[PDB]
Amino acid sequence: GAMDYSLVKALQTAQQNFVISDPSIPDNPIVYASQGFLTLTGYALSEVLGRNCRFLQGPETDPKAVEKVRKGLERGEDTTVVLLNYRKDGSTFWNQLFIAALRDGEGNVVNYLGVQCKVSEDYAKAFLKNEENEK
Ligand SMILES: Cc1cc2c(cc1C)N(C[C@H](O)[C@H](O)[C@H](O)COP(=O)(O)O)C1=NC(=O)NC(=O)[C@@H]1C2
Ligand SMILES: [Cl-]
Ligand SMILES: [Mg+2]
Repeated sequence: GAMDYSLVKALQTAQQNFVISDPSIPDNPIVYASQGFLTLTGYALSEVLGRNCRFLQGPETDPKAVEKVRKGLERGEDTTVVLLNYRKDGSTFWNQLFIAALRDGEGNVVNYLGVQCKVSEDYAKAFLKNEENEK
């Protein structure tokens, strides 16, 4: 299960926000979310489970950031982005996402792990300016 991964245990001991998805199920839904993620977003665990995490996006989310995530998942790459997300009540926050594939012995992706850090507007600006300059 989700909490059997050693890196998940490690993340828990530091009270990180994270989610685990299951890409063997159509549309790669969330199958575990940590307490910090639930508090940050305003959803109960049961409500999150079964949703693709794109449910945190909304009209002011930059589709270019979302496309970077999509392509990373498609190309088998680790990906790090900052993008605007939305809580259950519609309020917004900047979310720094760190996503990686969890693989079996043969390279098959068996789950994805995504860590989330709420970041300040100032930090998001500077991150995104750096990303842009570095393109
Ligand atoms: C393990 C994992 C963790 C996250 C996420 C995905 C995975 C697989 N995503 C990214 C979305 O679920 C999704 O991959 C992106 O929106 C790109 O796919 P698209 O919507 O098909 O373009 C998230 N998008 C978000 O906007 N907010 C988040 O908190 C999650 C973290
Ligand atoms: Cl996805
Ligand atoms: Mg559910």
